[PDB]
Amino acid sequence: NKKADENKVKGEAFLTENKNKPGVVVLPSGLQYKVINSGNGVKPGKSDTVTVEYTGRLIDGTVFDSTEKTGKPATFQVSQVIPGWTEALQLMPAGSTWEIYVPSGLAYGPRSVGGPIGPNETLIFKIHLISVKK
Ligand SMILES: O=C1[C@@H]2CCC[C@H]([C@@H](CO)CN1Cc1ccccn1)N2S(=O)(=O)c1cc(Cl)cc(Cl)c1
Ligand code: NA
Ligand code: NA
Ligand code: NA
Repeated sequence: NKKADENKVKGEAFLTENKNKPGVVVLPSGLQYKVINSGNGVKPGKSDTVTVEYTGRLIDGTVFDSTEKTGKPATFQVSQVIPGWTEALQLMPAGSTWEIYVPSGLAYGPRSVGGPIGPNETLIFKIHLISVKK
């Protein structure tokens, strides 16, 4: 499928370029992140709930979801989101804003038929962790 190949090529090229940039931390899983603003709060565990502000975009800059201008943050259980978020959240002190770069395998994978997120899409998120509930 043409889109699956295109998205894989673009994502791999992005991650390969981004890993060299100052402030980009590359984890063993392949998840990448960059600290935008450091917070001093607790880090959530895998069973915790979090309140967050966030924006998700594709490599070409297209925003596909955001809490911005909605008037409310979003709430998630740490383990009930995509793996890249589950992993990233557990490293984030409350109060922090990070940009995370999620390889498609830690997001929706290669059979993501279509919709907002098609196959082999590497996803980029700005995540402001507001609070953690144990
Ligand atoms: O795991 C998630 C991730 C990470 C947390 C923020 C959002 C939530 C918004 O509810 C969606 N999920 C879980 C989810 C639930 C149902 C279907 C697909 N993904 N997403 S997302 O990647 O921005 C996203 C947002 C939207 Cl509108 C559609 C999709 Cl398919 C994915
Ligand atoms: Na693409
Ligand atoms: Na707002
Ligand atoms: Na912050």
